[PDB]
Amino acid sequence: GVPPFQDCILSFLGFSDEEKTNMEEMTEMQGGKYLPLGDERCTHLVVEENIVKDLPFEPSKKLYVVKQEWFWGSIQMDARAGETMYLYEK
Amino acid sequence: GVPPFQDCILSFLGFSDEEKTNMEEMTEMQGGKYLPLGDERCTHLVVEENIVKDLPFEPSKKLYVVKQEWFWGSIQMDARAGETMYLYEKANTPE
Repeated sequence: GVPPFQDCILSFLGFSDEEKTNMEEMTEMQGGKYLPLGDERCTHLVVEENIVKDLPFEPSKKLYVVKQEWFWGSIQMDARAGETMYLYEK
Repeated sequence: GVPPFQDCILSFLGFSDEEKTNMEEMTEMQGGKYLPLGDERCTHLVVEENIVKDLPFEPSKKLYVVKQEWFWGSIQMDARAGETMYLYEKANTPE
């Protein structure tokens, strides 16, 4: 079908380099792309909300800034989860 | 005299990529090296304490976890600033 991250360009904040590498590799497995934190091309920023209290750049209007659950939830469901149910706050 | 980051391997948490690459370039200009976040070989982790409130890994007993002002403070001082003076709020000093 449509892989979970088709046409998504992800980025990550709040993860160790080992964790981020794992999530980048999983992103590609699941049909998406990834770019560095703050890249204006990104469609999504996935945050470890237990670590992050603010963002180090001003998001574009298109950017979905989502809690980690959106990422692993999309993979579990084999479908892009609705971002609006998982927005990062504060 | 001695470069401010001589013998230091830095790493960064709480920065955009743009900021991180600027800091990496500056680290090398000031005589240090850098490695990825959480690498056991790092001597220092520089934290943007307004962006993060915890770390995504357990530091080694040797690691200096410092707030951002240690980095820029060192450059201004033209010397390696005190890692205890600029200790990150939720770190202890090395053991």
